[PDB]
Amino acid sequence: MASMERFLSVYDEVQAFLLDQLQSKYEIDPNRARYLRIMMDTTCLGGKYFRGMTVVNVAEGFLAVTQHDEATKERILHDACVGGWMIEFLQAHYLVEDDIMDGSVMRRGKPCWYRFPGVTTQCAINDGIILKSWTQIMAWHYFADRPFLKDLLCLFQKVDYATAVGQMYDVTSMCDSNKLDPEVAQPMTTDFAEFTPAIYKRIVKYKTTFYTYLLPLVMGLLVSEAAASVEMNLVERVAHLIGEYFQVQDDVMDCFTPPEQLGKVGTDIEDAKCSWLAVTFLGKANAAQVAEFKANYGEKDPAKVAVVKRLYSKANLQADFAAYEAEVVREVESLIEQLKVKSPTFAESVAVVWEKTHKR
Amino acid sequence: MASMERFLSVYDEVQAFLLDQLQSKYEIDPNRARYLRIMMDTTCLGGKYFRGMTVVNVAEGFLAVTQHDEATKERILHDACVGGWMIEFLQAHYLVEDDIMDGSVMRRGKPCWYRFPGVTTQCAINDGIILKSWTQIMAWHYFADRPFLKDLLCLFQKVDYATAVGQMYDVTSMCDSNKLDPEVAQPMTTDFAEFTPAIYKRIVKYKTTFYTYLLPLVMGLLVSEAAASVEMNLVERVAHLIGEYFQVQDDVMDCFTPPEQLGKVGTDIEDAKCSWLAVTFLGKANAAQVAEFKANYGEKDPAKVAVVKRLYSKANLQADFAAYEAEVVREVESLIEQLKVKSPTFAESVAVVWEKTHKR
Ligand SMILES: Nc1ccccc1Nc1nc2ccccc2[nH]1
Ligand SMILES: Nc1ccccc1Nc1nc2ccccc2[nH]1
Ligand SMILES: [Zn+2]
Ligand SMILES: [Zn+2]
Repeated sequence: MASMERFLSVYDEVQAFLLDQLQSKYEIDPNRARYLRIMMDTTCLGGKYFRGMTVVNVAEGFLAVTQHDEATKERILHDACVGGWMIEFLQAHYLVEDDIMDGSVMRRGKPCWYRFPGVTTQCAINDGIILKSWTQIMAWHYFADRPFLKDLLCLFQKVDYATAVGQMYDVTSMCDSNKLDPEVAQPMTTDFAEFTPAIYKRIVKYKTTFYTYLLPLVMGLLVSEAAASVEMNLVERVAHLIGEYFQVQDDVMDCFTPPEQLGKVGTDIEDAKCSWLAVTFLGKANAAQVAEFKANYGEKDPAKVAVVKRLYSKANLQADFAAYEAEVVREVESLIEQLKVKSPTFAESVAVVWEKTHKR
Repeated sequence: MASMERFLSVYDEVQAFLLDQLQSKYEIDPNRARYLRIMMDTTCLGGKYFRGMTVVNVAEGFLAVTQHDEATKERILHDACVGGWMIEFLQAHYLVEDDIMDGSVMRRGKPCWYRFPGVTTQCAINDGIILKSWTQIMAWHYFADRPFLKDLLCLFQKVDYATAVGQMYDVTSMCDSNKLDPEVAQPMTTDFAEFTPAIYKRIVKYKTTFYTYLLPLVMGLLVSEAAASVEMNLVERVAHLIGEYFQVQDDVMDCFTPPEQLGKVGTDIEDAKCSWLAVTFLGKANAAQVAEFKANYGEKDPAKVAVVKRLYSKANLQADFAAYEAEVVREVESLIEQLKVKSPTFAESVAVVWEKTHKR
């Protein structure tokens, strides 16, 4: 059975389990069970399942080189699928809440969940909470007697927290650190002094790389009982690297991918986000180019957004992006080679992850 | 050392631990560490610590009758305090998010966290997320080698989920179940057919009783390694009972306690909440009284709110409340007596819980 089919079948399984448990133990009625079923489908399905499928792909790699009974192989695959869905649901939580936080309009070519007529923000904040609770309900149900449950929960926990810290880094990224104060309304930075590579790196590392790369990779290792096939420091480094590159890609696409292929009208410029484009532009701009960026960035006026987009195109950031990508390729290949010392199999799963990231 | 002092000292300890860990492992800067420190203080401190202190009180009861080394007594108390704070932080999460969900204005005589000038909803949704993540960071750090950690996490998890299900029961309580649909904007009920005791009971049981009574009681038992001193079905029943009574009390206070003692201007009438007042009024009203309730409930117009408050006073709900309270006293005393069979000590902790609830 192909990996995708198996992963989707487990969705249906987990969904049925969660809805049936709500009826048998949480006194739910059928209409609310329905609403929740539709919330789950709308918020968790539709993407490429890159995260959840990474878990499955890492486990498939170990299965190919490890002696197991058939029933054991099926168990391990089922665990990987469940683990995968945990990470997908974790994502779904973050996306629902982030869309609300940011007043976003669309996500994947459909309206953000909170904008559905019969949802609203008052329900959507809670639906997002439920999404994350379901990760834990799944884990405790499917993984209760598993040797890895402790390590899996502890890692999951740390990643979730990292992700929320990262969200804070991100939503504050256009404030001046020295002025942050719950008592005082926050002005946008005027100097852009904190739009640096180190700062940008910190935002992306927490907000995306831990849940998008490190969690799927390590979860594949845990459900495989293979975390001692690998050097964990290397897993982190490669995760953080490919993860930053995934986010530079999304930053570039926010600005330049037309909205039909992006699945939304990007608003990083209007929102004054600390993007790779902005940091890189500021790292090469002359005094006049800086001054004009400052007059136009972080304002809703489309004329001003167009001045920023012009500045970017004429600063030839395409070239900086090629250089960035070349350096990431060097470093990723290097880390893969290092991974081969203790696990050729895991190194190859990491190669596959890199390839899928490179080609999206 | 008195229980309150010990509980507050552990706050400072846990806070220092969380902030120091953010700096050493999450690359935080001092200004964000500050912001988070102030968020934690503002959202977690200021109440009566009823929940967290219940954990401590249950553990103190077992300490008085169980032979332990001094260092073991101190460990158990420290665990209870940490466990207590978990539940307080869980509360703080729910309060931040609920205030946002509901567009609430005040909480405990201060502005809701999201309304602080330098917070805003975009940050506050995430700060609430962080609040809940901290419960898990505390547990894993202080409880990593404890025999009860598995049971404690699993219970915590189930209670959190119950609480989020309850929130959904509550925010939907003025819709007609048969019309819930994410695709269709939700009309307020016109018949009030779902304003019944059973339905009301379901809302309160999930939204409040699990995190306010069941969690503190059971967590005291777990950090005491005493869950086999008790009949768990009885703990649940007593929790659900005293818990419903706590919420009837809050419902009555929403309507009739003046805003300076309540700490906010209650808006259950404007919000069309399924309150004990509304259910009870509907259970005794004549046709004309029902018709007038329906013309006035769930509307912001203060004239209309005043008609609802008049209907309530003139329906002499004071008497229904006395009867309700008398029946809860019968049932609570009964369950305490049953609890005495296996644990006189735990029965007494439950007696103390009841007394504090009765007198607030
Ligand atoms: N990572 C990052 C993110 C945002 C802005 C700057 C950087 N740092 C960086 N170092 C490089 C070394 C060679 C090529 C490109 C490079 N980019
Ligand atoms: N619990 C509840 C909540 C909201 C509305 C009704 C009720 N049920 C009920 N049964 C009683 C038996 C004697 C006295 C009062 C009573 N209330
Ligand atoms: Zn965002
Ligand atoms: Zn509420």
